[PDB]
Amino acid sequence: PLMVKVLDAVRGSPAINVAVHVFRKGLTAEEEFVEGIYKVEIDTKSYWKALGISPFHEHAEVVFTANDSGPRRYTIAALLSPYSYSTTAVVT
Amino acid sequence: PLMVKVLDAVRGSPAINVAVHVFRKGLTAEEEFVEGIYKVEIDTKSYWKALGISPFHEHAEVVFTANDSGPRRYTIAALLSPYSYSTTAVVT
Amino acid sequence: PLMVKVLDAVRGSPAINVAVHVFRKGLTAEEEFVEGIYKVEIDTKSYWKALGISPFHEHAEVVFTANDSGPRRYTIAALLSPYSYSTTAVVT
Amino acid sequence: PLMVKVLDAVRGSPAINVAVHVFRKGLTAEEEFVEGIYKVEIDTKSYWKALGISPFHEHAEVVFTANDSGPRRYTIAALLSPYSYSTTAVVT
Amino acid sequence: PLMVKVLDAVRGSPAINVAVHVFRKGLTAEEEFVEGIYKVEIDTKSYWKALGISPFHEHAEVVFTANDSGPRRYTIAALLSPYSYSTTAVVT
Repeated sequence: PLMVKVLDAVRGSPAINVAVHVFRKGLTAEEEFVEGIYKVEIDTKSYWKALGISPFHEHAEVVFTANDSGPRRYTIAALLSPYSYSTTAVVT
Repeated sequence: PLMVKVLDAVRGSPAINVAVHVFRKGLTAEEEFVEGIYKVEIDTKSYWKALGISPFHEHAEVVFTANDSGPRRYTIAALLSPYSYSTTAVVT
Repeated sequence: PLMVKVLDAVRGSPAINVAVHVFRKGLTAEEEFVEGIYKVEIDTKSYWKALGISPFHEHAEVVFTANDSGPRRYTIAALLSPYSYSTTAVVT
Repeated sequence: PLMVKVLDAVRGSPAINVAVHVFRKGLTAEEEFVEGIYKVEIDTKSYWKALGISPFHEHAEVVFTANDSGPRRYTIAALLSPYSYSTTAVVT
Repeated sequence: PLMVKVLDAVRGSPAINVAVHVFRKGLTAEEEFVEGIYKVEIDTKSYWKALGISPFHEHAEVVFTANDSGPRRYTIAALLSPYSYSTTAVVT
């Protein structure tokens, strides 16, 4: 007998993030996984990935240049952070 | 007997994010997975992915230039953060 | 006997996001998955993907230029964050 | 016997988002999946995808230029965030 | 015996979004899927997709230019966020 109890009795206004998982039992291959339940990606860059089988096989001339240079601003308050009876403010 | 209880009794106005999962039992291949239940992607860039089988096989001349340079502004409050009896404000 | 209970008894005005999943048992191939139950994509860019079998096979001359440079502004409050008895405001 | 109960008894005006799933048992191929139950896509750009079998096979001259540079403004309050007994305002 | 109960007893004016799914058992091919139950697409752009079998096979000269640069403004309140006993306002 497998028995799981999470947050059986709750009272008084909480702020919660819950994730419960119960289990009982070519270039890239993956099998029966769980990925990115709570994931935050910001300013993620990928350039070349899995081009293919035998690319640029013979006599290839490649010039690769990656320029990542710009005025960018990211302002975040309370990222993945639950709060209660509090105050959050962003002033510019 | 498999028995799961989540948040059996609740009272008093909570703010919740719930995710419950129960289980019982070529270039890219994937099998019977679970992905991105709570996912936030911001400013995500991908340039070249899985072009194909045998690209640019012979005598290929490629000039690759990636410029990512611009005035961009992102302002976020309470990202994936539930709140209760609180105050959230963004002032510019 | 498989038995799942989520939020059996609730009272007092909560704000909830619920996701319950129960289970019992060429370039890209995928099988019997679950994807993007709660997904937020903002400013997502993809340029070249899965062009095909044998592209640019012989004597290909390619000039690739990617310019991503512009005045853009994103303002968001309470992204994927349920709230109760609170205050949310965006002032510009 | 498979038995699932979600939100058995509810009282007092909640604000909820519910998603319940129960299960019992060439370039791109997909099989018996579930995708994008709650998905929000904003400013999503795709340029080249699945052009076909053997494109630009011989003696192809391609000039590719992507300019994404313009004054754009996105203002959102309470994205995928249910609220109750609260206040939401966007003032410009 | 498969038995599913969602929101058995409800009282007191809630605001809900419900999605219940129960199951028991060439370039692109798809099979017996479920897609986009609650999907919001804003400012989505696609340029070239599935052109066909063997396009631009021989001696093709292509100039591709994509300009996305204009004054555009999007203002949204309560996107996919049910509310109750609250106040929502957009003032410009």
